[PDB]
Amino acid sequence: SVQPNFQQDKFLGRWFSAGLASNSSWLREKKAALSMAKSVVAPATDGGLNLTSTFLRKNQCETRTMLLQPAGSLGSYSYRSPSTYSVSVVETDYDQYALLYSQGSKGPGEDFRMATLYSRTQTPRAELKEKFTAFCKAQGFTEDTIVFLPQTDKCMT
Ligand SMILES: CCCCCCCC/C=C\CCCCCCCC(=O)O
Ligand SMILES: CCCCCCCCCCCCCCCC(=O)O
Repeated sequence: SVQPNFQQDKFLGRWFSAGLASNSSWLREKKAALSMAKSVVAPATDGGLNLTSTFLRKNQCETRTMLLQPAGSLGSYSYRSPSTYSVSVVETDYDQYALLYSQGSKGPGEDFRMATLYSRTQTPRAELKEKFTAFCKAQGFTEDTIVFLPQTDKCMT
């Protein structure tokens, strides 16, 4: 589902990529080879969101931006990889955590599913990890595919 009464303005700003579950071994392995710093959520010129991710790969800071186009329900977006993917904010309290769920909506990407835990703080919090694990299990992810991403304190400004 999608967060009821979703308020995009309260969702903006700095988030940390704390947890990930995916059914793609290729994707999990790619993510495991890097360390996340922060992500920034900001309104895009198209009415959706820009998600700008900063991370460390081989001790170099890198940034990548993804355009999340509005998908016609608040909290629901579409991403086209330069397959198309639905991206939903399933649950958030805005000031501590957000649970996102993505899956392919067109093309061979339809095989793809991913849950993401974002946190307003970088430091792990057991209750948030439990919430994420419960969500991933409910969405059919196996335990072994529910992982908590290595963080970095670099790249932060
Ligand atoms: C601009 C191309 C996509 C970059 C995505 C940026 C957010 C994640 C940062 C780098 C992780 C690299 C993993 C390769 C793409 C995975 C995309 C994803 O499923 O989140
Ligand atoms: C931010 C959500 C959108 C996701 C951005 C790209 C993620 C798709 C990567 C696909 C990798 C594997 C291809 C799908 C087949 C599979 O499920 O194994």
